[PDB]
Amino acid sequence: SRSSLNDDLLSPYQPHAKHGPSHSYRHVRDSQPVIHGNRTHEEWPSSNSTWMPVATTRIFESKFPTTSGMKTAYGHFTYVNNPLRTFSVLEPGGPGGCSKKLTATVEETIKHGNCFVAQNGGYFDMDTGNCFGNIVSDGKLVQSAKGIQNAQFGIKSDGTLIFGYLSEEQVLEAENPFVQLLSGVVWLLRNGEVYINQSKAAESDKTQTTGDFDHFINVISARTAIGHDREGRLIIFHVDGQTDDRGLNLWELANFLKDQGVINAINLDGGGSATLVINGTLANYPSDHCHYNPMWRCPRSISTVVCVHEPFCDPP
Amino acid sequence: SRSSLNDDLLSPYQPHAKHGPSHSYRHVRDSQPVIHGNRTHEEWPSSNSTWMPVATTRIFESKFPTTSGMKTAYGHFTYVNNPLRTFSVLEPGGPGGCSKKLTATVEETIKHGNCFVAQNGGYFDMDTGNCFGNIVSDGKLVQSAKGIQNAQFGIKSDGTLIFGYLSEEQVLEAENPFVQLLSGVVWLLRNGEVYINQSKAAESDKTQTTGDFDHFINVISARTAIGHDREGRLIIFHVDGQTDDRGLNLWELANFLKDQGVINAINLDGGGSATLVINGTLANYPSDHCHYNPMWRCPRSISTVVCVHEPFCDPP
Ligand SMILES: *[C@@H]1O[C@H](CO[C@@H]2O[C@@H](C)[C@@H](O)[C@@H](O)[C@@H]2O)[C@@H](O[C@@H]2O[C@H](CO)[C@@H](O)[C@H](O)[C@H]2NC(C)=O)[C@H](O)[C@H]1NC(C)=O
Ligand SMILES: *[C@@H]1O[C@H](CO[C@@H]2O[C@@H](C)[C@@H](O)[C@@H](O)[C@@H]2O)[C@@H](O[C@@H]2O[C@H](CO)[C@@H](O)[C@H](O)[C@H]2NC(C)=O)[C@H](O)[C@H]1NC(C)=O
Ligand SMILES: *[C@@H]1O[C@H](CO)[C@@H](O[C@@H]2O[C@H](CO)[C@@H](O)[C@H](O)[C@H]2NC(C)=O)[C@H](O)[C@H]1NC(C)=O
Ligand SMILES: *[C@@H]1O[C@H](CO)[C@@H](O[C@@H]2O[C@H](CO)[C@@H](O)[C@H](O)[C@H]2NC(C)=O)[C@H](O)[C@H]1NC(C)=O
Ligand SMILES: *[C@@H]1O[C@H](CO)[C@@H](O)[C@H](O)[C@H]1NC(C)=O
Ligand SMILES: *[C@@H]1O[C@H](CO)[C@@H](O)[C@H](O)[C@H]1NC(C)=O
Ligand SMILES: [K+]
Ligand SMILES: [K+]
Ligand SMILES: [K+]
Ligand SMILES: [K+]
Ligand SMILES: [K+]
Ligand SMILES: [K+]
Ligand SMILES: [K+]
Ligand SMILES: [K+]
Ligand SMILES: [K+]
Ligand SMILES: [K+]
Ligand SMILES: [K+]
Ligand SMILES: [K+]
Ligand SMILES: [K+]
Ligand SMILES: [K+]
Ligand SMILES: [K+]
Ligand SMILES: [K+]
Ligand SMILES: [K+]
Ligand SMILES: [K+]
Ligand SMILES: [K+]
Ligand SMILES: [K+]
Ligand SMILES: [K+]
Ligand SMILES: [K+]
Repeated sequence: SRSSLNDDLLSPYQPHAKHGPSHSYRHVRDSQPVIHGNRTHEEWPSSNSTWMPVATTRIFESKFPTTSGMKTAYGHFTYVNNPLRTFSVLEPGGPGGCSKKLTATVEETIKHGNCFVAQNGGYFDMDTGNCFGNIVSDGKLVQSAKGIQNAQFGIKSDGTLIFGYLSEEQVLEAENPFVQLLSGVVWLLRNGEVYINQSKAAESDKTQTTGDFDHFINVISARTAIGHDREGRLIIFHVDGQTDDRGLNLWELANFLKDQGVINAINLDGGGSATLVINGTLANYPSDHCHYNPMWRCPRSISTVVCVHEPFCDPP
Repeated sequence: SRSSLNDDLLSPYQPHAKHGPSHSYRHVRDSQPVIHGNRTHEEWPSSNSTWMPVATTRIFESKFPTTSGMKTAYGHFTYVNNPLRTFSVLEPGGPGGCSKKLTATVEETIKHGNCFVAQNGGYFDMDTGNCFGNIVSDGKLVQSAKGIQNAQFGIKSDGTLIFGYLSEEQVLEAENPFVQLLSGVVWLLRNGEVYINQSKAAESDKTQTTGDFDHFINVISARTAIGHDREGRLIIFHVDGQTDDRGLNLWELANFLKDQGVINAINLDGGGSATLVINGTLANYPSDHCHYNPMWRCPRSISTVVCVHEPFCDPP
């Protein structure tokens, strides 16, 4: 059930199946900056504010300097209050989706879920539909990365925001467990600092050529990100573009989020996967072309989804 | 109740109050190309197809040639079937709005109207909120231009699409009367041909300097347009931008619609007024900045609205 032609492909690794670095979690800890010691992640309390509304979306059309003048980037910031109760990680098509290797547009996945805001989530194998990385959907472990080291984001049972690199046992921890968790590629910001260089060492093997991953970081394209600010509010970011023509690169994206006050953030699936569905209707410009017409752009059939909804078992 | 700062102002005439040319309808007929004789308008039957859905929206991110390389324009085409029964022209805030000189975002105006698709409509005085040009809202004459000559679009009682320059009596005709009618500025396409040069002669006085109006045509900015194709389907177009930075000019916009098969079309309010609300949620990038923050973009409080809705007194 392809909806788009998947022609704006921004792939970090080649081939698509060999996703993530093969080196050990030990090596991530060993090769990260000494200032961090043996902490491969960062924690922050999620906001408990019950103010209305849950999510506030803000539009931007901002200029960025290039060697050939300036460039404009269209996108949105979404600020989420009470992410413990309002933020969820959904499988494609509904519960049990990743095990069937389903791909579905964000519109299709949240069909009945009543998601105020929703964007595409983590990475996936384009040919097979296989989900990539750790996935915890509303308290239930969907799958595990078996120790593969990419940037992670999750919410704990007590409402603690987790960003960074997690070992397998940290993911499968039974005490204060993850209630929401997904995996991206590249740790954008760590404790208010740009963390691109450090992500190269952590999420790409030294045996391989520093070519395919560097292109993933330096090329401009559509991007999505998820982070947080001082107030414990979730940041669900997306910037429209077209790989090697429009958008931002992870260096620009990192500084953009940092300038706006994001402490920690990770890069989620970008390119033609970038999708923003506000209150049921698509609200951004996807970069894939439609299955049916060669000049009309369509959203992509993606994997997991990040959804913001009403609190659960609380106001009513 | 300003929602935006009205800082992306694309004004055709100066001052805003002296809207439209002062010359006579006689002069429009006299100074138009002889090939058209004494016909100052064009007619086309509206489609009677009851196929589902009523409106189909299509995204584009298209390149346009500039002297300094290429430029990209984000926007939407909306194709409307059965416009006689599904297309309406709404006053700001609801019936009786233009007489009170109300301005309201498209979201606010269609609050309960259940409009599948909706865009900003005609022009208005920014300082006073006064509506400009002829306005017929669901069969009821709201106001008249008193013979002021700008590009017009309307639907007749029998379903005939009217595009072009109308004299006052043509507007107030009691036999086969207008059921929907609004006024823009600049006739983009006339019978499948670019009609910009001809609009200069018709919609700007020769006494005035050819400076303020030429800038309105040659500057690039956000634009909205309404036209039709061979099949009698309505075209509701919009292209995001920022005056003198992003978007298209009426020359580019005319050829863009012509290349896509639009026979007749007129230019409606552009700049920061450009707004597209799909199924209740804003689906484009407005160019005005928000009243509350200096870097977030907000939609504008505009005047009339073009709404696409379900057929009236027909399926149920
Ligand atoms: C992670 O490291 C901390 C800090 O200790 C580091 O290691 C030392 C060699 C020294 O160089 C410090 O400056 C480093 O920052 C460990 O903290 C402790 O480990 C020792 C174990 O003998 C214990 O005496 C302390 O109480 C520990 N403190 C805490 C808070 O745990 C920590 O054990 C290391 N964690 C893991 C999982 O290895
Ligand atoms: C609008 O013009 C048409 C066409 O006539 C034009 O005028 C002539 C002088 C000649 O140069 C034609 O080639 C032009 O195109 C008018 O058509 C007619 O008018 C005369 C009136 O004496 C009549 O004999 C014809 O039957 C008319 N035909 C039609 C279809 O009306 C027409 O009257 C003009 N309309 C208006 C409102 O002035
Ligand atoms: C999605 O639609 C809902 C409508 O149910 C919006 O809800 C409200 O927003 C207004 C103003 O923004 C508030 O006054 C209400 O209190 C909100 N209601 C609820 C239940 O939250 C909601 O804002 C929309 N979401 C987005 C992102 O636009
Ligand atoms: C606005 O939302 C409505 C939901 O009620 C959409 O309705 C349908 O679209 C699907 C597929 O596009 C069709 O299978 C249905 O028959 C449509 N239903 C109706 C009542 O028209 C509608 O398409 C949406 N409009 C836009 C512009 O996105
Ligand atoms: C950091 O990244 C820059 C890219 O601008 C590179 O030139 C530099 O060598 C990197 N430094 C380290 C220590 O990785
Ligand atoms: C038509 O418009 C062009 C603008 O490119 C102008 O140069 C030309 O003089 C115009 N011709 C007429 C007859 O108005
Ligand atoms: K599928
Ligand atoms: K593309
Ligand atoms: K270290
Ligand atoms: K560091
Ligand atoms: K909101
Ligand atoms: K906003
Ligand atoms: K991908
Ligand atoms: K491993
Ligand atoms: K390589
Ligand atoms: K930097
Ligand atoms: K802040
Ligand atoms: K107002
Ligand atoms: K502006
Ligand atoms: K003539
Ligand atoms: K002509
Ligand atoms: K549709
Ligand atoms: K589409
Ligand atoms: K205006
Ligand atoms: K007059
Ligand atoms: K002038
Ligand atoms: K031309
Ligand atoms: K056609």
